[PDB]
Formats: sequence, structure tokens, C-alpha cells
Amino acid sequence: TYFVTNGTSTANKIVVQALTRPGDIVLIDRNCHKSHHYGLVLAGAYPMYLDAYPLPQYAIYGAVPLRTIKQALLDLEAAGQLHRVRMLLLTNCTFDGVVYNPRRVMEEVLAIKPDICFLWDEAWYAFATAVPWARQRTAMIAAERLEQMLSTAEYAEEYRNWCASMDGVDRSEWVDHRLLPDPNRARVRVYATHSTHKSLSALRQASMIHVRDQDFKALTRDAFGEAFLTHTSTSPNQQLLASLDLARRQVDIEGFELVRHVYNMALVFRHRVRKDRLISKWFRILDESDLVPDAFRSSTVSSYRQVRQGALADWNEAWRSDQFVLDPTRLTLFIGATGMNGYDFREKILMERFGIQINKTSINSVLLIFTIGVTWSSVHYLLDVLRRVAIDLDRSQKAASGADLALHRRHVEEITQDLPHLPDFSEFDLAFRPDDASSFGDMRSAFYAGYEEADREYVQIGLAGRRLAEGKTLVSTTFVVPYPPGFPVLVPGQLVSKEIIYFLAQLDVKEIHGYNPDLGLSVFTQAALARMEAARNAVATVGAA
Amino acid sequence: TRLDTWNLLDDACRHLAEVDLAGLDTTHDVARAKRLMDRIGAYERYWLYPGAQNLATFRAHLDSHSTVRLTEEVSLAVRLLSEYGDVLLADDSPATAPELLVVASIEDAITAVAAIIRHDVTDLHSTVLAGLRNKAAVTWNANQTYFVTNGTSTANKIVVQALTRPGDIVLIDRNCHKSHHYGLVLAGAYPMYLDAYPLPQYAIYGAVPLRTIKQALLDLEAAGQLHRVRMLLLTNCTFDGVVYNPRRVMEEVLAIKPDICFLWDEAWYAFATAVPWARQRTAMIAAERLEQMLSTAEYAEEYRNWCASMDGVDRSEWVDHRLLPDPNRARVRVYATHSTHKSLSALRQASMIHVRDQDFKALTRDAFGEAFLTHTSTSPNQQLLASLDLARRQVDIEGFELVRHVYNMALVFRHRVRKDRLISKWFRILDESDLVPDAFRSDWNEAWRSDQFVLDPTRLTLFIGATGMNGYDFREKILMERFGIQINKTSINSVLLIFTIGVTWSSVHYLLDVLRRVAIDLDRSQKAASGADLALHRRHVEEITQDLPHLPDFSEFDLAFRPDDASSFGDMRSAFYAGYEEADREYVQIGLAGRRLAEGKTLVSTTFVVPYPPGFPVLVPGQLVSKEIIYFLAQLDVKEIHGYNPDLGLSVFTQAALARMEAARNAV
Amino acid sequence: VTNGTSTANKIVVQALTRPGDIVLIDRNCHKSHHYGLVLAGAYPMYLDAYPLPQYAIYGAVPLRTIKQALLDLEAAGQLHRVRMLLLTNCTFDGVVYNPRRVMEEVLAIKPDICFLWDEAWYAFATAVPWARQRTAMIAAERLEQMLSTAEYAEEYRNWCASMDGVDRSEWVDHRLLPDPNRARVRVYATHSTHKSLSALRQASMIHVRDQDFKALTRDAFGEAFLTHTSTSPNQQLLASLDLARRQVDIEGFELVRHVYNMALVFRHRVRKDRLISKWFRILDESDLVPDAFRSSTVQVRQGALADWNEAWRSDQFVLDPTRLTLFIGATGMNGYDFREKILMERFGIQINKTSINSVLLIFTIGVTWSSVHYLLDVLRRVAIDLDRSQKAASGADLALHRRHVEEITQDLPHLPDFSEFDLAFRPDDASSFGDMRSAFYAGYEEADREYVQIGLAGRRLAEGKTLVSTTFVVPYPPGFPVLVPGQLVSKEIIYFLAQLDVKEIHGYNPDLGLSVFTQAALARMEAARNAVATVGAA
Repeated sequence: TYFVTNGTSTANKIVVQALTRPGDIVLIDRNCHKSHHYGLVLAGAYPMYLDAYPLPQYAIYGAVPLRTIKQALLDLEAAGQLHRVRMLLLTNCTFDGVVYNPRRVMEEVLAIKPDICFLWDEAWYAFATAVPWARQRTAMIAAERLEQMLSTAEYAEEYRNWCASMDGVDRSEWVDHRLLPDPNRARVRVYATHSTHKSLSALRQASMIHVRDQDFKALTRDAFGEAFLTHTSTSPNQQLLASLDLARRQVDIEGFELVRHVYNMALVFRHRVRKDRLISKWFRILDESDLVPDAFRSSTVSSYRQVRQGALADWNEAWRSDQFVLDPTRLTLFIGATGMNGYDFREKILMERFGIQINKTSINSVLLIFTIGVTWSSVHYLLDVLRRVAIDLDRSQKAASGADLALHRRHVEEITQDLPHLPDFSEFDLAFRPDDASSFGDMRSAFYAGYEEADREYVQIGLAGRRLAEGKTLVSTTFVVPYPPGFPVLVPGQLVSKEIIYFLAQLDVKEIHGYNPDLGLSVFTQAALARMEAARNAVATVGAA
Repeated sequence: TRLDTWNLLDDACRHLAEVDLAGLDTTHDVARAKRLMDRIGAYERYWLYPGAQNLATFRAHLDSHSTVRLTEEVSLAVRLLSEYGDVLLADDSPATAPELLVVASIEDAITAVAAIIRHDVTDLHSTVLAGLRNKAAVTWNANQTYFVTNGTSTANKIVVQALTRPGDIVLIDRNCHKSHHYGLVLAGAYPMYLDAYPLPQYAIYGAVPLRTIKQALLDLEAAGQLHRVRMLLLTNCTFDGVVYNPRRVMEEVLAIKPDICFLWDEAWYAFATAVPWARQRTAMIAAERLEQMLSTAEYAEEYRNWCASMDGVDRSEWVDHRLLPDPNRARVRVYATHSTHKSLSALRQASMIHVRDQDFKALTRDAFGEAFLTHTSTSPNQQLLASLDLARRQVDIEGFELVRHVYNMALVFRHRVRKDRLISKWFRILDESDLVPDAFRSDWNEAWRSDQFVLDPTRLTLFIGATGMNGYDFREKILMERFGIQINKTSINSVLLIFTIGVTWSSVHYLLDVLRRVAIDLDRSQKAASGADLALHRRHVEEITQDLPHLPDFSEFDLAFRPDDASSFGDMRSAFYAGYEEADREYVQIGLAGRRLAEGKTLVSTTFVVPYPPGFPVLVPGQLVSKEIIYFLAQLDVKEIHGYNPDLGLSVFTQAALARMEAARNAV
Repeated sequence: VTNGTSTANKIVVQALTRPGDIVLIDRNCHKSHHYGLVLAGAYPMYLDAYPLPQYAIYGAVPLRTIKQALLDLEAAGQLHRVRMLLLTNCTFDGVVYNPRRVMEEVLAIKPDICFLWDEAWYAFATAVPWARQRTAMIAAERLEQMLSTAEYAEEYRNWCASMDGVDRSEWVDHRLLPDPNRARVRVYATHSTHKSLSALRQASMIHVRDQDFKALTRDAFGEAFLTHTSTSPNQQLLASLDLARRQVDIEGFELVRHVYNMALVFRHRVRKDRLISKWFRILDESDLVPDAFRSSTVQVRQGALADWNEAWRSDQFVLDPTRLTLFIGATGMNGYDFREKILMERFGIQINKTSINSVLLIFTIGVTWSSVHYLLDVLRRVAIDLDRSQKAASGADLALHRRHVEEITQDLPHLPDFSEFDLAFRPDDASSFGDMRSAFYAGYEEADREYVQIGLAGRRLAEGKTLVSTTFVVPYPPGFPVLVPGQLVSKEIIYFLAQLDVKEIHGYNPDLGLSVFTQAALARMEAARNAVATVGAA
């Protein structure tokens, strides 16, 4: 552990620079916070974007299924490119609150690429110290358990029997099998970068780069220190920051009381929002049955008849063994029954800043982030707000009898019953793909090539569809980061596939980052793309002449 | 995992059709679907609900390339498996199903589905999983309550200091929380210890029978020192779980000393709130009813009749007769202390003190406030009240019906232990009749209030004597090393199960599973045992179960410490602090103690000996060591005793110091 | 320690002291300290701070006094009893003791005493340069290093030669060096880790620097730690936690430093602002420490590094830069009123104390450039309105203003110094320590207690029927116990008590009277004590 004074994105830039050099491929969860993509522009690495499983009924994105990661690695393996792959950047505890199972992810990824490094952005997973079984899903504990496992002889026997079980299966088919990391080759090179409690507060100061690296002392110590000083300062006291604080920093004992208080407040809120029948009539709190498709979990509520309430901890195996679970301190609230949009609800109904937060407003839901300021007063206030909303909705239902029942039904069906498509990642343009078969992009070159004011042009969203049908393909020159998704839907050099233009065309918000409806979507001119493709062909020739 | 493989096959059979409607080469999806069905079929024979005939039928759809049928079929099958995926019997029957299912496979037993087996039928259908079918904040309990910022130890010290002055005599339960003994050390009060009734069958103390309280009061009255006493400190409930009837003690004691204060340490009796009859046995409710009773004229007439009967009865005779407090003379002065909402992993302890004293406002209110300053410390300008409000809010999370829910689980667990008939063979839970003597034991609810003693349902003593091994051996070898159960006490032939709010259904079921599996190990050892091994098991049972040393009753305070020779109350404070002088105390080994006694040299303990840190002291400062106590110390397995260590002898006052302090007190 | 600071004091006191020990405790210390002394039977010898009548506040206790009291017990032959010197490293007003000197000279007299320092007020000493030296653990480190050196053994040899032939009674007039062989540094300290007030006000730590801890006190310390805080499965915190090189808080270093540079900016602006400084002043070592205790003699805010360092190294008393006493006497307005009305809205600065003519500004981690600018704005508005009303003054308004200034500046009342314990409770009639515990418990005997009106009490003293208080009396303005159980209510204490119109004083009520001992009860208790002192000695 190393204390970084300058926030989480600085820690990410430090570790990315310590681990990656230009032209390395990194696998990156596409929906991660935009600051991760700029770091890959800066490092000059090529992203291979992994696309999360969609939840269109909420217009939410989940995590990246581990089969997606295995397929994406084996695609490059068939291309012969896999040697390039240097990193697997994933965000643990994604903003939506889906939580990865890092132990299995590392096991199966290290089955394919025995020397990959893992970076986990854990800035959202702050309260895992409170929750009794959440700690094991932290990267730094999963890496410990995996390194212990890789050490034992019993595991060497288990792997012997596993590779005997797989014997005669093609490497291409390992996407369909449960893999184990070869204890001879796999090496645990895990990194995690979590925000401090002070940073959790709206002012952002400080972070910590946790390290569980087998090959730090040999391969990366120098690069890591160099990048540390590069991204902070080259002044006295930076070296002191470079000093470790792993067996130190026990001051959290006072902190532990606070994180456990916050967790107990989250439990109280969940139980009083589920029991209270005024609130429960309309409001709901999504759980693993709603936000995680059944394909990614073995725990099924209906299949075991001796059911238990579940307020109590009768589901300890889910944490240990499922792919995806929800962080209990990041509570999604479903307002679909009410009929109000999430943005409308957050902005008007409550405006609650005393404790808790609503960082994200979904089309039919509002996410509730329990911070370190929450108190009994704050949760009782929020519950009272919910209760008053429910009472006035019941009043409107009573009035609804006189021809307003159809308006309530219309609002509810429109927000919940009817949903738009979620646009998954297109592909990089040929101009910016170094290998014509693979999907990783030269996104840095597209970023810089996008500033050539003679190579860019503007197209209106109403014309883009016909331009695409005309074969005048569209390639974006810049990032585009709409507010509701909160992540880049387009990146430099990405093809604006029909689904993505259809997505952008719906947005009323004019102040989208990277795009402007009054000017148009910035795209490469056709001649510029032809020139870029010719340059790529020249490179692919001289590199093999 | 079987579900994972079926979901992968569902994905393959979906994409097969998604390609087929496009007209590209489906051969890849056909090959994938065939490989996936081949993988699934290695074990699908063992699960009834999806079936193996259905697997083969989907294979037949695959090779007939009827893609659009296969997609919908598999996506129905996998969703059915996801939501239902069928109680399941695990061997066949020819009977025409006279819920129930059958699978022909027996040995593999992979389904793990309440499974049953048949030979090479209601006796098996009668298997059942039933029973598992389930200020605005004040406790409403008393006229005053004061939330302490520290654990009950400190609420007890606060009340003791508030009411007790140096040179008072306090009647004190021998077996009470060590914090009370230290409170008496601080106050400079003289304890007079009431020994509880023994249970030699189990090597546990029960409770103080009311006759002992009356006898102690009358003994002090005969010595003429009764006026000095002003506190009957008795725990309500016990670690054992025997429950005092507070009203009976309060009335029959106020007959003799109509101005004594009562302190009831209720810390253990957390679950009294859960059930109403238990609520009646709580001290505060009893105090309110007693106060109401005294005021009424009708009670006064009842008292007049009792007094008429009492006339012609000497004071010594009173102990035999029931007594009723005089209405005019008696003052209710009842104090209680309760621990609040303790977390499984909390660094903070919170308590409350419940006061129902008529004289409190004038006699002790100032002292009570100063005691709070002396312990909690309050603030220069009081902000403690802000933290008092906070404590109530913490209760609100606790009050999710969790206490009742745990109480129901405890009853279910007891029922399961009796009901199974496999657990019953080697394990039972002690009945109220077992843990209460017939003399002290009398609608069930009426009987419960009427009885002098009852059992708290949530503190179940598991009896293990049929296992022939100690409670320490059982606890360590079976529970701790296997699962995390809430046991803490370990008796010679039993262990105590405490159903705190931290207990959850999964913990109950794992405890039941552990008991069942040990009953299987013992059944197989029984069938396997030779006559010699069975005789050895009989020896193990007879030793622990039958041959037990009687408990060490309190002996006396030394003549160095009793203020007068005609009574057993002692200057425990003086002994405690005098025991700090290292030149005045010597270490005598437990094996040497008996020789010292045989040599005619007395032994006196310098310090508390407390085998369970929150439990009760076996020895107290200034108490004479006696043979039974030596045996009790020797035979206990636990080496965690506070104020002692097995590496060292008992710290004993030296004969020169004993003679000095004896002669010094003779002048008073 | 997961409980407020007073619990840490309880733990260390119970771990080091036994009933009938003498504890040299400063009287100015907060009531919670004295109550702890009542517990455990300790006999306190009260040390009296040097007065500051012109502000009606008390400073530290001069080392002169500490040495004299220890020597006085030495002449009585009682010194063997002394087991502790309870002091507060930072006074509420701000006066910072120089611990290394207070421990060198004290260990010269009593080579094996234990020191307890309440440091709860000295929170920001780790921000201020040259402040950490005056803590108890750094003073203990430096003193232990010194005692180890051979060079110090030579210095001590020469010092003994200097004192050779001086009578040991005259040691109070000469500095003293602790004999290296006998001197045993056994320092303790306690503070609060930024505890939240009102709610969860439990943060505390016990700092231990004790050469004999492992041998003489480990067991007693652990037992006291469990007694005060309930025994629990989480017993790791008491035994072997040893977090000396742990709980690094780099962010907390940035927060204490932000708050210190905030105090610096406030203290500079309040001096350079031409409106504010006309009516307001912040007190300084020149004003709050009598020059007898500052060897250094004739800008501190600007520069001052390596020049004013000497004051920290060698002085007896200095001001904590964050405990800013704002003098308001030139405003002609009493502190209680100024705080109550002008500062009613309040802010992060605590302003939690109000003397007659001054208010104490206590900076806390909740401070920002906007709390500093708010307080400066308030000051400047008060100054502007005072200028306005001064310019509007007629000669009669000038007389009014000047007398409002005079009454809070010139004739301020005498501060009541500690009266000696009553004879009934002094175990040794030659010495002024008292059995304050037995006076506390003997005070609850409703037949031995009596009430006398403050006006009557002076008459009673004239008559000759001596007055002895049964209880603590803790008036709000000084904020410490002016009377304790068994203390003689000397004439000056009666006169002081008579001025206070606040009915709500702790331990006293003017509608009811001083809770004093009856004369016959005192005679009986004296006779009992003389009987004990006879049977205990022949």
C-alpha cells in the first residue's frame, strides 16, 4: 500500500504507467469512468473494450461476464496477438453496484494468460470492511487466497486432474469450460486503487495504491517509483509517501466504527423500506434477483423450499461463489411503479444532501449511495420522504378514478414497460486497427488525428443515418460521454454504428461532453479515413518487408 | 456446475436459431450444441425435472436440425430448472404415486434432494420440514431510566456507589457478576454472601432460595446489626438461566427490613421482553405492582389478618412462615441494570439503569448524580444527554422483532432436539424440573408466575452426559473446531447455548447437523463397540454423570476482616487493598495447601479468583481457603482464571500479617 | 481506549496509585480529575497555580511550587508516600508546561515518582514547529537519552559538587539534576483523537513511556483497562496493541497543519487590521506569563525561526498558538455578554470559555478560511460600532464608557487560593494533604451535614466555629473546584462565592446554603482520627 495524495485517477495513471508501455493491449471494461480512457490515450496502449451484459429494463449496464473476458482473450490468441495483452483493467463494485468475484476472474484469466497484470478500481467498494462477507471480494484478499492456493500441493493435484479432464479439448473451446491457472506459469500481479474516506466526501483528496505483486521487486519497482514521482512530485516527502503503510494505518480502528455504523444504517433503511407497506406499495430496492441475470449465479431463491427471510445472513455462499452480487451500501431504488423519471424524482421530490446521495439518476430508478455522513436522522428523513410520496401517490390513485387511471397507467407503462435499446460497443475503424482481424484500437492515434481541423467534419444526427446507408461510413474523432450512462459511448476512431446514432438521437440534453447537437457529431472526412488506412497499410508492409 | 452447463447449452441453442434465420453456416452451432449435450448427459440421468429422455429428445431435435423447436424447448427447460428444478425421493417404487418424486439412481446421490432411500411407505412420507413456518422511544418500563455510556459493570458500580456508604452491610449473591464484588470493594461496604442452592448432579449453582435471604436478615437482626444493611443485590436470571421471582423476594424481605434497597442485575435477562410472562418476572413490573399493592386498603386488611396470625410467633419462627411487608413501614426502592443492543463485534458497551424508588429524589439523587460524574464523567456542561438519546436510536435497529425471532428459533431448536429421536439418544436439554429442586418448584402461565423459579427459554443447557466426555472436551472437539456457535460456558457434563440476537437460522441448522452427525458417530461406535469398549464407555458415563464433588460453599471471612465475631460480613475492601503488599502475601501451591491445612496453618485468599472473566468469583479477598474450594480449583480444566494462574500457588496472607491485622481489629 | 479522556486518566491512576498514596494534583485541573482521586482512596496534595488577577484566570503551577511542596513533605518524613504528579501539559488558558524541566527537577527530589500529563488540550502540538518538544513522550525520550549518556554523568558530578554543602532544605532555590542511577522516567500521557462532541465522544489514547511498566505495572495496567472498559472478546486493544509505530495519519497531518496556519492567519490579521487592533488584542507570553518564569528577555509572527526557538527550549511557560485568548477589556464589555450576544450565531472556533474581560478562542479541525474571515468580520463590525458610539459620546457618555472599562480592568477581585485541608481530615497534622475520600463519603451523613448562608459563613468564621465544606463546589467562571470535601472555607473563598449570582453552581446553592459539617461532627471526626493515629503508632 502506498499513499497517493492526489485522488484516484492519479493512482490509476501511476499504476498504468508502471505496468504498460505504448502499443501494449489492455483489456478494459468499457463502461468504467471516463478518466480511465484518457489514461489509455496517454499511455499509448490499445484498449480492447469489453462490453457489459445489458439490463435494458432499467437502462443499466452490469458487469463484464467472465465468459466475455475469456472469449476476448481467446480471440487474440487465435490472431496470435495475445503476447501483446498486458493488463485487464476492471472496476470492482461498478457504479451500479454489481460486484465482481475477483478470485474466479483471476483464476480463469490466468489460465489463459499466465503473466497478465490486473488493475481493480475499488473506489466504489469502500464499505467492504463493514459487510461481514464482502472483504473476500476485494482484490487484495482474492489475490492472497489465490497465491495461497497456487502454493499448495493439493492444488497441484487438483490442476493435474483438471487438465486431464480437459485433455483433447481445443483451446478455442475453453470459453465453454471452467479453467484453472497453471501453478507453474500463473503469477499473481494484482493492483487495486481505492479512494480514502475523505475522498469519498465530495471534495476529492487522497487515494491508496494497494499492491499484491509477485514480480514488483524485480520487474516493476523502478518503473513504479518513477511513475509515482512523475504523477505527483519530485520533492522531499514524496519519497516518504513512497514508503509503505500496510502494517501501519491502524488508525482506522476509529474509522471501523464509522464504516460499521454506515453499514448498519444501510441495513435499517433496507428493512424499513421493505417492511413499511406505504413505501413498499410503490418503492422497491433491486436485489440480485433483479440486477443480476440468473445465468451468472447458482443461488436461486425459489429452488430451495426452506426459504428464509434474507434480512438475516442465510445467503453466505452467494458471496463466496456467485459471479455477481450487490454491494449493500449502494442501493438502487426502483421508482417505476410511481411513474416518475429518476431524474425528475431526484431533482424535485427530495433534494436530499444531508446524508446519502443520488449520484446517478436512471430512467426508472435512482441510485442511493450511503456515505460516511449518514445518521439515523438522515435515513429517517429519507424514509419520511418516501412515505409522503407514497401517500400522495395513493391520493392521486383515488383521484385517478375520474379518467386519470389511463394517465397513471400510461406513465407507468411508458417508463417501465417500454424501454429503449442499450448501445453496445461497435468496433474500431480499419483506419485505427493495427491488425485487421482483431478489434483493439489505436485509440491514441485517433485522438490526436482528430485535432486536424481539416480532417474533421460535422454531421447532423438526422443525416447520419442516410450517410451510413450511402456507405459514407461515420467514424467519431472524439470521446462522447452522455450524462445518463456516465461513460463514453463513443471513443476516437470508433464506428458510429446505427444503434449508437439511434441512441444519441433521443437525448434532450444539449451539454453532452464531446458532442453538440447545434453543430453535429464530429466525424472523420472520407478522404482522411482513406489516407489513414493507406498509412496503416504502409506500416503493415514496412514492418514485414 | 450443472446449471452453468445447461445455461451454456441454452445460449448455444438460441444462437443456433439466430444464425439459422440468417442462413449462414450453422455447422459451428450444431457442433457446439452436440458437444454441450454430450457434456451434460454424463450426469443428467440423476436429475428428474429436466430429465434424460428430454436430453435425448433435444439431441433428436439437434440432428433433425429443427432449430426453432430446439430453441424454445431448451429455453423452457432451463427456465423451469432455474425456477423449480425438482421433495425428491432417491430410490424407485412400483407404487402408482398413492409432494413426492422418484429417481431410480441411488448410489450417485448427486441431486441432494430431504432425500430418501428404499430397499432392494408412510414411515417415509412422514418425514417433515414443518415448524419452520415463520419520547416515542422509551422502554415504557419505569418512572426513571438513565442510559449509561459503558457496560453493565459500570451501571452496577454507579448504583452501588449511589446507595452504599462505607460501613454498610450488603446482602450479596455469592454467584453474582464480579463487577458487584468490585463495586463493594470500592464502596467500603461489608458483603454478607448468600450461597445459592447447589445442583450436584450438574456442578452448577442455581439461585438463592428466599429462605436463605430471610435467614440472613434474621441472623443480622439477632446480632443487632440489621439496621446497617441497605442493599439486597441479586442478579435477575442467571448465567445458568434460573429466574428469580422478584415480587416474592421483595415482599418477603420488606417484611423484615422495610427500608432496604433492591438492586436487580438483569443483564442476562435480555429476552424477557420477547414473551409477556417473562416480562412479568422482570423486577420493574414487579416493583410497580408491589407499590400498587401496598397503597390499597384491601391489602391493609389482608395484612391485618396476616399480622394477627403472626402474633404469638417468635422472630426465629418467621423464617418458616411466609411474610408480608407492612404497608405503612415498607418503601419500594428497586433499581435494575440492563445491557443494550450489544453487537457481535462492537468496541462500545451501552447500559441503562431503571429506578423505581420513592425516596430516591431526596435520599440519594445527589449521590446518584455524583456517581455518574465519578464513572461516566458526564461533561463540564452536560452533553451526556445527547448520547443518551443516541443509545435509544441504536435500540431501534435492534428492534426488528429480532429478539422474538431468535426466541422462536430457540424453541424450534429444542423441539427439533427432542423430536428427531436420533439426537435425543445422546443429547437432551435440561428441563425446568431438572434444573430446579422440587422444594423450590411448585394454566402454564399461572404456574410460571406462581413458581419461585423458572427457566429462561433462551439459555438452553445442552446435556451431554451420554457422550461420557466433559463439556470442555465436547465444546472444543465438536463445536469450536467445526463451526461458530454461541456457546461460552462449559460444565462438567453440559454446555450452555445462549441465543443472542446474533443467532440465525443457518447457525441453528448447522448446530443440529453437528448434533446429528455426532449421534451417527456414536451409533456406529455403539454397534461397533466390543463389550470391553462398551464397558469403557460405561465408565466414561458413570464417572462424569454420577460421581461429582459437591460445590464449594462460601466458608467465612477471616477474623482479621469481620468487624465482629458474631456475624459473617467482612471488610472485603480492607482485605483486597491489604493484599497488595507483596511482603505480606506468599504463594502456596494447590498441592501444598492441603498440607498447610493439615499443619494447622490457615489460608486466606488475597484476591478474586474468577474462572470466567464476566462470571463469579470462586474466592474473594479475605476468604478462608477450604478443601472443597481447593478441589474445585484443581479439577477445572479451564486455565483462563482471572486473578490466578496455574503456574503459581494461591497468594496467601502471611501468618505475621494475619496476626497483626487480627490484633489491630480487636481494638475496635 | 474507546472512551472519553477521563477514562484514560482513571485507567492510569488506578494502575499506579493505591489508597493512601499522595498524589500531587494541580487544583486548576478539571473536576473529573478530582473525582477520580476520590476513587481509589488517594490523598491529594493540591498545588496552587500562579494567579493572574488582571484577567481573573489562573496559569500553570510554577516548578518552584512543585519543588517546595515535595520538599515540605520530605521534611515531614512523609515523602515516601508520594506516588504521582498529576499535571495538565496544556492549561485550558493555553499555558504550556515545559515538561523536561518539570521532570528533571522533580526526579531530583523523588527519583521514582510517576508522572501523568493530561494532554487533551495540546492537540495541535504536532503541527506547530518547536511544540512537539514540550509533549510528555518527547520530553520523556529526551530525558531518558540524557540520563543514559556518560557526559550527563559528568555534568551531574559537577552539579553535585556545586550543591555540595548546601542544605537539602535549600534545594528549592537552586536548579536540580536527577541522579542518573536513581532517576526512573515513568511518564504517562492521555489525549483525544479528534473525538466528536456530544455524540460518540469516546476517542482517547494512553501514551505510556515507563521503564518499569513491564515489571511493576503491566498486570495492574491491564486489569485497570478491563475494569474501566468492559471485558469483551475484543480485548486486543488493551494488551499488546502497542500502536506506537501505527495509526499513521498523513491526512491528519495535513489537517492539523491547515488548522495551525489558520490560527496564524487569524492572529496576524487581528494585529494588523487597523480597526480591530484599536479595541482588541490577543494576549502573549508578555501578558499571560509573569516574567519571573521567562529567562529570555528583551516579530514572532513573521519569521521568528531560530530566534524565538530559545523560548520553547528553555522557558517554563509559553502559549499554545491555537488557544488564543482574545482580550476584550478595552471594549468595556464583559466576556460573558460579548460571547452571548455578539457571537450568538457561533462557528467552528469553540469560544468555549469567557473570563470577566476576555474570551478564549479554540481552533478546531472544523475551521476554514471562512470561519477566520467570519470571526474577523464580527470583530471589525464590533470595532466600527464602538468607534461610532465613542464619537457620539458626550462627557457623560465618556465617563460611562471609561468606568465600564475601569470596572473590568482595575479593581478585579482577588482569586481564591486553595485553603488548607481541615484538621479532621489531614492524616498527618504537619502536612496539607487530606483524606478527601473520607470527607466525600462522610459528607453524605445527613445528620453531620449543615447548611449555612454565605452571609452567615463570614460571621461564623468571626465567631470561631470553623466552616468545612462537605462537597465539591465547581463554579462556572473558573471551571474547576474552588472547594473540595473537607476543605476549610477560608474567608477569601466565602467572599469569592458571595459575588456569584449564578444559582446553578455545581455543588452549592445560594437559596439553600453551603453544605458544611456540623461542629460536633467535626469534633468527633478529629477525635476518631487522633485515636487512629494513636493506635496505629503505639
